[PDB]
Amino acid sequence: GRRIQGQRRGRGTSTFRAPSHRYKADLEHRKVEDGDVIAGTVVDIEHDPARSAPVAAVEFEDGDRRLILAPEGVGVGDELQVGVSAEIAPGNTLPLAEIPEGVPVCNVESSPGDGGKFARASGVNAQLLTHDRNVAVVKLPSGEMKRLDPQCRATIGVVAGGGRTDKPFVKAGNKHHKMKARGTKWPNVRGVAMNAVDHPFGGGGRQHPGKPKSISRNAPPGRKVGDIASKRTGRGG
RNA sequence: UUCAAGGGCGGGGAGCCAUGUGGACACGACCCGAAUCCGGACGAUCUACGCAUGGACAAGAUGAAGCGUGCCGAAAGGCACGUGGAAGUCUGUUAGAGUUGGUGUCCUACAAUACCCUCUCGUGAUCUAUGUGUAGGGGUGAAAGGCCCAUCGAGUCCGGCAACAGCUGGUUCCAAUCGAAACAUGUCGAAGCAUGACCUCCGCCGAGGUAGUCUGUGAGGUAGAGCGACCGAUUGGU
RNA sequence: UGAGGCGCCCAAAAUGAUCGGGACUCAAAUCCACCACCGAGACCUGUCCGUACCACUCAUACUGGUAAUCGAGUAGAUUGGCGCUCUAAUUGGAUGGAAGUAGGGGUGAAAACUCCUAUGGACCGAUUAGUGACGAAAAUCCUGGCCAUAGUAGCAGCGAUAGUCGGGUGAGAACCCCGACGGCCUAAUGGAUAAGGGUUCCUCAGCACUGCUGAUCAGCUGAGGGUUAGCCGGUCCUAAGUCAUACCGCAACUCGACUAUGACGAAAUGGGAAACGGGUUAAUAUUCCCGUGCCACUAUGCAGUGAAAGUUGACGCCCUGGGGUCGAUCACGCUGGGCAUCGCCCAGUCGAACCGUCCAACUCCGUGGAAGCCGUAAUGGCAGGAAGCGGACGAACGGCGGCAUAGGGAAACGUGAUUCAACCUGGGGCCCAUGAAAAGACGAGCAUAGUGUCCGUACCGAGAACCGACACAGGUGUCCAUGGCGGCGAAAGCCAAGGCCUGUCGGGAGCAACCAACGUUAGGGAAUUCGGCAAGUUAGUCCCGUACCUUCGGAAGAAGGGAUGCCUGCUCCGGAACGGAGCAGGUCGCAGUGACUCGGAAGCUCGGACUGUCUAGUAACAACAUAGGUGACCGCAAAUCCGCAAGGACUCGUACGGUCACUGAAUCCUGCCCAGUGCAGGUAUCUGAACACCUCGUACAAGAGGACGAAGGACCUGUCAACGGCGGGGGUCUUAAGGUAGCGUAGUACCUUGCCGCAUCAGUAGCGGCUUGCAUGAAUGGAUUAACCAGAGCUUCACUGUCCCAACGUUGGGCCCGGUGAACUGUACAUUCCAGUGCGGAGUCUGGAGACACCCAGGGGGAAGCGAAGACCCUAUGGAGCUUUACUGCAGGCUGUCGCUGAGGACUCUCACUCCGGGAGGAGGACACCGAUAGCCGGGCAGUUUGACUGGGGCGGUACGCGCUCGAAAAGAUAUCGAGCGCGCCCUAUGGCUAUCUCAGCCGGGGACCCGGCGAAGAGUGCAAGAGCAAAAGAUAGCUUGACAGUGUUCUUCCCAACGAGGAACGCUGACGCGAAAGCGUGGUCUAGCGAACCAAUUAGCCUGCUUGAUGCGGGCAAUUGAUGACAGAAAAGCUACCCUAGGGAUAACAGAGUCGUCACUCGCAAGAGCACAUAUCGACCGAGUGGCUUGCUACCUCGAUGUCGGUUCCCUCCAUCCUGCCCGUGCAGAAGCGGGCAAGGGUGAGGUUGUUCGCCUAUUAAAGGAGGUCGUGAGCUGGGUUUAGACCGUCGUGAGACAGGUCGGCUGCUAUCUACUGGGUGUGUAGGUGUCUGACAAGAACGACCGUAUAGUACGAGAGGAACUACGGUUGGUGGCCACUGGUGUACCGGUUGUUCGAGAGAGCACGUGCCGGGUAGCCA
Ligand SMILES: NC[C@H](Cl)[C@@H](O)c1cnc(N)[nH]1
Ligand SMILES: [Cl-]
Ligand SMILES: [Cl-]
Ligand SMILES: [Cl-]
Ligand SMILES: [Cl-]
Ligand SMILES: [K+]
Ligand SMILES: [Mg+2]
Ligand SMILES: [Mg+2]
Ligand SMILES: [Mg+2]
Ligand SMILES: [Mg+2]
Ligand SMILES: [Mg+2]
Ligand SMILES: [Mg+2]
Ligand SMILES: [Mg+2]
Ligand SMILES: [Mg+2]
Ligand SMILES: [Mg+2]
Ligand SMILES: [Mg+2]
Ligand SMILES: [Mg+2]
Ligand SMILES: [Mg+2]
Ligand SMILES: [Mg+2]
Ligand SMILES: [Mg+2]
Ligand SMILES: [Mg+2]
Ligand SMILES: [Mg+2]
Ligand SMILES: [Mg+2]
Ligand SMILES: [Mg+2]
Ligand SMILES: [Mg+2]
Ligand SMILES: [Mg+2]
Ligand SMILES: [Mg+2]
Ligand SMILES: [Mg+2]
Ligand SMILES: [Mg+2]
Ligand SMILES: [Mg+2]
Ligand SMILES: [Mg+2]
Ligand SMILES: [Mg+2]
Ligand SMILES: [Mg+2]
Ligand SMILES: [Mg+2]
Ligand SMILES: [Mg+2]
Ligand SMILES: [Mg+2]
Ligand SMILES: [Mg+2]
Ligand SMILES: [Mg+2]
Ligand SMILES: [Mg+2]
Ligand SMILES: [Mg+2]
Ligand SMILES: [Mg+2]
Ligand SMILES: [Mg+2]
Ligand SMILES: [Mg+2]
Ligand SMILES: [Mg+2]
Ligand SMILES: [Mg+2]
Ligand SMILES: [Mg+2]
Ligand SMILES: [Mg+2]
Ligand SMILES: [Mg+2]
Ligand SMILES: [Mg+2]
Ligand SMILES: [Mg+2]
Ligand SMILES: [Mg+2]
Ligand SMILES: [Mg+2]
Ligand SMILES: [Mg+2]
Ligand SMILES: [Mg+2]
Ligand SMILES: [Mg+2]
Ligand SMILES: [Mg+2]
Ligand SMILES: [Mg+2]
Ligand SMILES: [Mg+2]
Ligand SMILES: [Mg+2]
Ligand SMILES: [Mg+2]
Ligand SMILES: [Mg+2]
Ligand SMILES: [Mg+2]
Ligand SMILES: [Mg+2]
Ligand SMILES: [Mg+2]
Ligand SMILES: [Mg+2]
Ligand SMILES: [Mg+2]
Ligand SMILES: [Mg+2]
Ligand SMILES: [Mg+2]
Ligand SMILES: [Mg+2]
Ligand SMILES: [Mg+2]
Ligand SMILES: [Mg+2]
Ligand SMILES: [Mg+2]
Ligand SMILES: [Mg+2]
Ligand SMILES: [Mg+2]
Ligand SMILES: [Mg+2]
Ligand SMILES: [Mg+2]
Ligand SMILES: [Mg+2]
Ligand code: NA
Ligand code: NA
Ligand code: NA
Ligand code: NA
Ligand code: NA
Ligand code: NA
Ligand code: NA
Ligand code: NA
Ligand code: NA
Ligand code: NA
Ligand code: NA
Ligand code: NA
Ligand code: NA
Ligand code: NA
Ligand code: NA
Ligand code: NA
Ligand code: NA
Ligand code: NA
Ligand code: NA
Ligand code: NA
Ligand code: NA
Ligand code: NA
Ligand code: NA
Ligand code: NA
Ligand code: NA
Ligand code: NA
Ligand code: NA
Ligand code: NA
Ligand code: NA
Ligand code: NA
Ligand code: NA
Ligand code: NA
Ligand code: NA
Repeated sequence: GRRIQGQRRGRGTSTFRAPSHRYKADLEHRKVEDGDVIAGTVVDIEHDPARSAPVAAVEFEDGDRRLILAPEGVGVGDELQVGVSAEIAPGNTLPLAEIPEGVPVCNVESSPGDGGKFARASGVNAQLLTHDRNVAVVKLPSGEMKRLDPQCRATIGVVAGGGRTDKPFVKAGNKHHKMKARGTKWPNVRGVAMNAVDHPFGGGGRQHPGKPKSISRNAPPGRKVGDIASKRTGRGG
């Protein structure tokens, strides 16, 4: 047979890459010596081509000009602060330790100082639940309880652009334009619509998969397709 | 080998070398003949998909939201007219792109995919130039096994290479003698082999031989016949 | 009355009859005898040759002899010889002419040798012994040359049909030049360029080459010449991205990812310092020249201390206002031209870069002070301050002044305006889409001077300069989109400017047939056809008006109805237009969107929701995509994926993510099943590898066992919007459940043209209903559904040459002439036709018939025409792509163990190692990673296998190893998918010996038992069948283990006749059993019951292992057991319609051929019925046949191809006759029939469903017969069906994929050499002429059929009803001819009229070969 589409992807050819050269900024938390004296003013609100959501242009006291993962409720003129003794309001960034429980937070770090990893897409937010000297339980948007280092910095508020998924693309053209700004090959041809040579589900005189769709985790690339290690399938039960 | 017996192999000196020649096996193996498989290279001037930077789309039609004015109403709002100018929107040989029917013309062509009429799209998932990326069990693919320079169910070039075939074709001077087998046994064997039958040639042996007939001593159950002779069929009558 | 001979009836086939033909009758037939002849290479005979043998001989040299008992031959074995090359030895020829070549003479059976003449002009032989790239008719053989083809095809076809008359030059002119007339091109056939080409550019001189003809011309040939830059490009900058170096990897590199650095990366078309005007050359030109201007740098001088913040470069899509130049147009003036019925029409009326100046818009400031005003095309603005007023900043490639008594013009050398490309400047809207960067510039003055190198620059830029082998009808980017009329228009049509007559061969025929494009056709109007394919109809604009349905958008231009020009005078909107909307009156035509441009409309059903995608080159579709729905994986040191590694994509991303899949808009919905399979989770117990550990073993080791036990598995649970399933039976069973909503004869329904209805004259169609559904059904998605569609089917109106049924015309060919000039094809011969024969499909064989030769044109009957080593089918121990629970392996994932790896069966720590963090430092941490190994999963990938037999192959079967009877032809041998049927064991006795004994069955006496008799065998003997057996081979009893060990002979296996294992018969040696003994026992009475090498285990003795001894553990001689049943032994599954190759007519489909069971038809007998009556009519059983249409069988012909079914068109035939003519019978009154005979002249038609043939149906008819010609007819047509590649549905399958199921789409090559015929000529023969005839023969259907009237309301008949002979009139079909008449044509002609151009008028051109409309002569036609 020939290599399946999932294998072509790995090669990182043009068709599969993201238009990085068009992307604006690698939104990461600032590196403050300590103290927390660092603050800045929201100079503008831009569209982030990589996340289909707003990103705030900020200018810091030390001259530094950098874009940022803007949560909802931030506008031009607003003063944002970053540091251990930063104020407890939307747009400000401080370790989960200095953050009062029950307060929605976004752009949470995994390892303190990594710049933020969790909850960064439109509308989402984590949820600081439990405190400690060692751990700070945070409920990620997927609903998982993530035990974290209290030193992990995070931003107060829900990520801006909420509700994006509510309106349907309606037409292929709209999907086309979105897809064109991501690292994804689109449209999608169904495996069952290909030839035996092209995909494990290909072939036949009619369209249906050969074997059952649920594939073992141990399956090799070229075969791992369909329902990957499904714990169950369907809706009933 | 063997208590034993019986068997196997060997034994009363002919070889070695050379030259010519018959035949066998390995090798290209009398010659040509095809689809492969493998290696290293050369191709994205075609084309597929992506990217960068540019360019293109007469004219008309329909008239979304929003806004306005007016009437009605306590309000909510509603109705009318106007404004507005949305759309993978419509008409359109604008440019440009595509390719449905004619199964027309052509079919040693104008052309190794052409001509004419017809037909579809024509502000978008649009078309297009140039630059640029992806390379061969690998790309690319809105998927047809499509496309990757007239080459694709695995490109092209050279090499491995004089690939192998039990399959088709061909294998060049004269004469004299003998003269088949198209069968048997085994065979992944039945389009092939080996071993026999049969053809030929050579050396050896040394007096018989037997294609015909008659007679003698034997073998035999086919034709025919018959079945109160077995066997099994198969009519009727007192 | 019996028998015999010969004949007769029975007796039907397709191009032209036959005994080979003629033809034959007291035979030239037949039968019985006879006589004589002809007739082979046989037989006889003369001579010769070869071969064999004999005598003589050294001899195979001579000579003599023998052959009645020698003389054919494919494959093949054997042997003597001819010829070629070069070597050697011996020996010769040649300039007094070698070799070769051409023609000719002689020898040899022959290969071949040799001579003569001519040519040639320098080499050439012989004998012997050697040598070898040593002998050709063939291979779709190779290379070269050449003939026919043939003076043939092409040099016509394209919406660009282009020329003509004069003249010039010249040896020569249709096409080279000049003038005129006439045309063509308008986003191109014009102008400027990119790539690419590369000198093609210009000049001179030429024509051997090239140029579709010619050429004096040329992109050709030769020689010269030609490209000038500070201000156009490059150059510089950076883009997607590329490379180089370092680092790292790799066995290694010219390899490889990341991270650094550097460099590269844009000539039309990214960014960017600066040039305009005129002039000039044969050829350059923002480059040269004249004039004027500008930029950068540097130097000097003055100014300036500012100088880096910021601005710029610098940016998406849609709508839109304002500013505004060119252009165009309008008014008017001037200059020049044109026209001449008028007073119109055309051209010009010029003038840059640059310098200076002006400024709308936006932004802002002051003033002011709106509580409702301001403002816009629109949105909008405001007490947070609206209008107004003043002001700051601030635009054009624009205005204005200079530039400029510069330039340019023959001259005048204008002025206003409107609409306004360019250019400038604003406002609004959209994004699940956010629309480069860097260099540079600005910021930041002025004078004067100096410098400004290097590379490109010609020309083409395309129906001749590029790519496509070509001067190729193809392909190929940019700018000119503002030239006039027209009109909505960058549309058509017409015309400027500019270009061209080079989409480059001509001349001639009223110019025939035929073909390509096309115009028009009366009446009818889809009757055509698979199907309205093709064509046609409709059309522009305004007014009125508009259904079902609908997702409320749409449907919709629904449909339907009306209007439409010109002229005169006006109104309204607007600032106005040379803008738009209307009014009144007048008025012409057949026609006013007058041409051109320019929808045909309506309805039902199927499918996919829609726009979109696709098989470059037969599929555009229902297929892919899509939004939408759904499930799965993953918290990022992730899931998924790429790399060998170093590393990488996703990712400048983070669950509202992105990966992996299914379904495929909206709406209503989406049932039941977890047994199998998959995936996932759990798990007491069971199973589960290696290391380590324990035991045995070994002075060690191999090795054997044990304990512990991971993932995995067993087991359990979860899960179907996972793969998939949703029946049989009865009022449960397989295997989990047992089909719910819906839909249903479906693109799924075999039966099937289902039934009913609608519709039609008629409807395998279509729609609706029913529906038991061969074999519908829910995200393998079910149902429904508006809109959409080059998608499939059907209906109606309209339309029409699709048809009835064809005609005429137009243009280009075609035909003739000049010039140019191929190809395909060719074993040979060839004037054939009818029959026959033959490998069964002959121009060539056989018999006849016909046939004088050559040539022109034609349409293609035949050469199983030409073209392609058949795609179909089978075969090959062929190939490839694909699949899987085929075989074997390889990646990869999971898991244990070892190493890295450290301190203190569960736990702490830090110090390696990893990651985060700039770092301090944090997280993690002996784990992870990495290296190694083990177990599991593992078509992700690789190599392969997947047998043979066979009335082809497959399915089935096994005639694949064995035994018996028969087949089998009285020895032996003997085939078939031949007939009957068996064996793959069983038995410790069912073996062995001995003793005693005789059985089946029947009878008689007291189905057990006892007694007698008859009883050669029918019993019994393990199991087929055949055979053997009676004091036994059977029965009973007793005893016994010979079913023993060893080694042979012979036969068999395998006749003859080689071959293994196996088997048997018969010995010997040893040991035994039984018997008095002879003797019997080498298993079972005989013929079936069986298996090699390698390896293991097993039995007993011995041989043996590398200097040597001991021990362990090995190697071996002999034999037993373990299986290969495909049974003389491989370890082994499938699909291909995506296919590929080698071959086969060794083998299937189609056609032919044989057969004829089948089928069609007939006959013999005649039961029976027909009210009686076999035979008017019907007709069984049985029996005998004919045909070659069906079907089947066979495997002869072709696989280096004989093109399919159906249809069509055109021709001939058969008769078994449907009609028509003439007859016979009748259950014949008549009329109408029924049955039969002769008879093939003619006729046998039109339509509805269906691809159909067939068949069903309708209405007409005299009747609407059947069949043959390769199931006649594809070098004739068509292409609906079968049967390629795409796709769907049902069924089947794990799957690829399949189907003798359905469905949508899906290509039709060739220039005719021969032959054949239709027609036309030229010659020869008969043997200079003119005119007229004859008639051997040949062709015809030239005529076939019907209706009507009189006969006649007659004959006949109760009546109803109702004939004929004959005579007439017409119709239909066929045929031949003709055009007065009717009709068509009529691009002859005349008129009307639209647009445009020539100024108007007059008169004309174009609008495709007439713009359109109306009329239409001749001719040709129906
Ligand atoms: N294939 C098995 C062989 Cl032929 C075996 O039977 C045998 C017999 N003789 C042999 N030499 N080999
Ligand atoms: Cl998305
Ligand atoms: Cl000889
Ligand atoms: Cl240039
Ligand atoms: Cl505005
Ligand atoms: K064939
Ligand atoms: Mg990031
Ligand atoms: Mg992309
Ligand atoms: Mg899809
Ligand atoms: Mg497919
Ligand atoms: Mg596969
Ligand atoms: Mg499907
Ligand atoms: Mg499916
Ligand atoms: Mg390219
Ligand atoms: Mg409007
Ligand atoms: Mg559109
Ligand atoms: Mg259109
Ligand atoms: Mg490109
Ligand atoms: Mg396919
Ligand atoms: Mg010979
Ligand atoms: Mg001889
Ligand atoms: Mg007999
Ligand atoms: Mg002979
Ligand atoms: Mg000599
Ligand atoms: Mg030969
Ligand atoms: Mg010819
Ligand atoms: Mg013309
Ligand atoms: Mg030159
Ligand atoms: Mg020239
Ligand atoms: Mg000249
Ligand atoms: Mg550069
Ligand atoms: Mg540029
Ligand atoms: Mg020039
Ligand atoms: Mg030039
Ligand atoms: Mg030309
Ligand atoms: Mg007509
Ligand atoms: Mg019809
Ligand atoms: Mg018909
Ligand atoms: Mg049509
Ligand atoms: Mg007005
Ligand atoms: Mg249907
Ligand atoms: Mg569609
Ligand atoms: Mg195609
Ligand atoms: Mg299409
Ligand atoms: Mg097509
Ligand atoms: Mg689909
Ligand atoms: Mg989806
Ligand atoms: Mg989805
Ligand atoms: Mg029906
Ligand atoms: Mg379901
Ligand atoms: Mg072949
Ligand atoms: Mg096949
Ligand atoms: Mg294969
Ligand atoms: Mg790191
Ligand atoms: Mg495989
Ligand atoms: Mg191999
Ligand atoms: Mg076979
Ligand atoms: Mg015998
Ligand atoms: Mg015996
Ligand atoms: Mg073995
Ligand atoms: Mg054993
Ligand atoms: Mg065998
Ligand atoms: Mg055998
Ligand atoms: Mg083949
Ligand atoms: Mg045959
Ligand atoms: Mg033929
Ligand atoms: Mg007759
Ligand atoms: Mg006749
Ligand atoms: Mg036929
Ligand atoms: Mg016929
Ligand atoms: Mg034919
Ligand atoms: Mg044909
Ligand atoms: Mg032809
Ligand atoms: Mg067809
Ligand atoms: Mg069809
Ligand atoms: Mg079809
Ligand atoms: Mg004309
Ligand atoms: Na499939
Ligand atoms: Na191979
Ligand atoms: Na390319
Ligand atoms: Na509105
Ligand atoms: Na076309
Ligand atoms: Na390859
Ligand atoms: Na090779
Ligand atoms: Na081979
Ligand atoms: Na044979
Ligand atoms: Na054989
Ligand atoms: Na063979
Ligand atoms: Na004798
Ligand atoms: Na007999
Ligand atoms: Na011979
Ligand atoms: Na105009
Ligand atoms: Na010419
Ligand atoms: Na569209
Ligand atoms: Na289950
Ligand atoms: Na299950
Ligand atoms: Na089902
Ligand atoms: Na479409
Ligand atoms: Na016509
Ligand atoms: Na012909
Ligand atoms: Na293949
Ligand atoms: Na096999
Ligand atoms: Na034997
Ligand atoms: Na017959
Ligand atoms: Na042939
Ligand atoms: Na036909
Ligand atoms: Na007749
Ligand atoms: Na035929
Ligand atoms: Na046909
Ligand atoms: Na054809």
